[PDB]
Amino acid sequence: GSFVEMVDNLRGKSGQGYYVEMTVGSPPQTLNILVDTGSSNFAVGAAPHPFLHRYYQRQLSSTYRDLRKGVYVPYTQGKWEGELGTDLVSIPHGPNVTVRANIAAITESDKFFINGSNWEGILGLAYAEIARPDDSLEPFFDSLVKQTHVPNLFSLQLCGAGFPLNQSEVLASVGGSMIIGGIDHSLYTGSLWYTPIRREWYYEVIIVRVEINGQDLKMDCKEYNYDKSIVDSGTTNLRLPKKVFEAAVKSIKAASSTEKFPDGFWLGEQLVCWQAGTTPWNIFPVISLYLMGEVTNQSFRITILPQQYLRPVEDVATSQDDCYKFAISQSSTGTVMGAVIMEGFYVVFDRARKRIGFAVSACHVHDEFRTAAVEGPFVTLDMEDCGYN
Amino acid sequence: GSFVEMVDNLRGKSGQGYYVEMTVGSPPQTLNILVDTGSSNFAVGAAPHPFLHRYYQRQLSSTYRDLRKGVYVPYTQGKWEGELGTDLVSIPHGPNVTVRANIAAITESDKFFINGSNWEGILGLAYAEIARPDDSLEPFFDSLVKQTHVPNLFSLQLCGAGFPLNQSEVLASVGGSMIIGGIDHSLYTGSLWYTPIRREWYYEVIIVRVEINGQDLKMDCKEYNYDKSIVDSGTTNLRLPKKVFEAAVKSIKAASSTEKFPDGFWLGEQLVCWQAGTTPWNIFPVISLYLMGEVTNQSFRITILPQQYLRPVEDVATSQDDCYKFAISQSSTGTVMGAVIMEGFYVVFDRARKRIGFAVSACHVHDEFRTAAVEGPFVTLDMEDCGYNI
Ligand SMILES: COc1cccc(-c2cccc([C@]3(C)CC(=O)N(C)C(N)=N3)c2)c1
Ligand SMILES: COc1cccc(-c2cccc([C@]3(C)CC(=O)N(C)C(N)=N3)c2)c1
Repeated sequence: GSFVEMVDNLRGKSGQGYYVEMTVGSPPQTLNILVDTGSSNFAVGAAPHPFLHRYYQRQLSSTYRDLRKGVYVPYTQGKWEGELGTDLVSIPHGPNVTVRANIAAITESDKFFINGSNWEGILGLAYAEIARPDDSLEPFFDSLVKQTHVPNLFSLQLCGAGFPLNQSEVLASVGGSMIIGGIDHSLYTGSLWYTPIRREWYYEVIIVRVEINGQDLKMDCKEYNYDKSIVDSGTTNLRLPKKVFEAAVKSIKAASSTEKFPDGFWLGEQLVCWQAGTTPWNIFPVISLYLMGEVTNQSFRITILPQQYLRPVEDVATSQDDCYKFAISQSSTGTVMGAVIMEGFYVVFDRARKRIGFAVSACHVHDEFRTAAVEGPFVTLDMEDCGYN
Repeated sequence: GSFVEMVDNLRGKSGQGYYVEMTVGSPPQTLNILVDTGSSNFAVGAAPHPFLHRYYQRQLSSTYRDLRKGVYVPYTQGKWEGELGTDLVSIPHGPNVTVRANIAAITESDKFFINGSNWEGILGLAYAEIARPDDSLEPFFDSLVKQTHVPNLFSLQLCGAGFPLNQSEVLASVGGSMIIGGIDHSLYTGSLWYTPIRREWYYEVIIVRVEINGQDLKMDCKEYNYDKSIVDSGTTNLRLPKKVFEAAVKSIKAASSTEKFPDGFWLGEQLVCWQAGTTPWNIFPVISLYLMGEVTNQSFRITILPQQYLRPVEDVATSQDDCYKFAISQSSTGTVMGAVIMEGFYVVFDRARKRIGFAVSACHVHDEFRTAAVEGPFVTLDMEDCGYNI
């Protein structure tokens, strides 16, 4: 019920990613690696890059094995490309094991590495179905479970500070915990509620109802999951399908109407600032996402505060004002429950029982009047119909 | 053909430079001078060097004037040092005028002069902003325009042979034309299309779209001009910013995938050879660069063939094979539309109207199936956003 060695093993923030220390090769080469539930490749910088101060040097590892195969991962105006191989991998603040795992050695990239993120690679924690070049490239977690006795589960506690962390602060601050092979009860309060993993590719889930300050968004529930809904620690925002996004922004604007904000704010592009300590949290609504339960015709809900969906950012003038960006944005690839949502909760990726658990996080940001919540059950019918085909 | 006295006044090739004959001093001293749109100094060898068979002898010129100032010019590879002065300068196959111009007399150099290039100096045709030591040293063309009635424009037709030229052939062959003060209609076909000169320092332009065999490279257009894009007759290759180069090479490899080439070829280091006459031009893609037009929201494109981007080179075994080097390479200083690109086109440097014109060259190398092209217009929005800002 406690995994002391793994508690507080994460660093980072929602805007740039949460990462864990890993070692690759013999002798071990230490790297900081993005914890990414939204992808399935273990890919590390393996050549000089202006944003990297270290990278994987294959020629210095006696245990390096060349798979003699390339891998190309393009995004919309950007990419990563590399060379496949295998090597011995360990997680210093993880299970006391060493695994032989696939590694994509990144040789070229465009708009991939982030200046000041402090990470040099990515740990794709999702399933083989979405691994590149194809599903035959076993993901890291699959190798870890196959080669050791580590239980087939991991849990994430991502801790948003609630205020901007400068360069030195973010390197010194504890950003959360990745518990590998278990659940640590000190990381959450209340009960854990589980939603089924719909299909094993991304960590896909089904949203059955959406509320803004208890008011039903009242859309056909298939809209909420068009074309899928996923839990992604590697996405900053809560991202919503176009139609859902438009309806949600209209409702959030209506609820917060006592103050008017420029359109650039609602586009997640420009910041909004208030005098130190005067952020008007109470004018912004809570957002409730109802998820399919494990029991027939039953759902539960997770409730998010503006302390989660308003992302703290430093002002251009580095003033004493408290500034934020709107961390809800449009998607054309379905709902994405990103880092800003995960920061409210302790999230259990129970691969063994094909389900994801949510509980209120012991590190979520709130105020004296409202708290994030995980509650249930609720009677909900035809929930399978909310899934898109 | 309105400028017969200037037509065919160039010699040289893309690998070593195109040069024009000039005279300096009184009595005139003849020198061959690199035509360089990528720099702004008129600099000539003025002391013995192993690769020079002649140089400027200031002590023999009655019109020489010493400016009593030194100049130090380092490049990526190579550098030179000189002594500044002025003298009377003429272009025998040029306008029939004589002008007093600044001259940097090169007294010391390292990896600057090229063995067998046949040129003894450089004619920097770009703007004062990039002149050395600073912008107060008036460039040659500025002096020419100020002192005479020559219109503020020049045009270049660089003629690539399409095959290697030995030492004897390169000296006897016509390498192209530099028309000073005008546009000669015999040097091009079709229409001239103009792109704005973004800023007067280098001949800076803005590329708004890139295609490989009609397939959009699909990069943010700012990437194509990061940190600038220039037209440089003094650069051999088409040079592209790192990310653009990586994307272009991947696409060129994919288009030419029926034949595999070693990594050294794509690095522009090693040659590739085919049996005489069998170069598989058709497997290589055409490359289109769209440039900002003179009209709002309008662009045009220039299309080049592998006959431009594959530079003919003599085989190591001087065999009968047709050999080439890949003449596209990476840059950390922005896009450079070098000589191999300019060989496809007649290029008008319209300084008076702050614009550069392109038209299909009457001397471009092609095959029976494809030709280089200059076409337009194309509707293109937010082109100003393609320009880079520090
Ligand atoms: C909160 O997590 C992040 C914050 C900023 C950037 C990234 C990030 C950077 C580069 C690649 C990824 C990626 C592999 C690809 C991607 O687009 N997503 C959404 C993802 N989950 N992982 C993330 C993660
Ligand atoms: C096609 O033009 C050339 C081919 C080979 C070499 C040169 C050349 C040699 C020495 C200096 C220059 C220079 C003055 C400096 C430079 O690096 N570039 C790119 C330039 N435009 N002119 C060119 C020109």
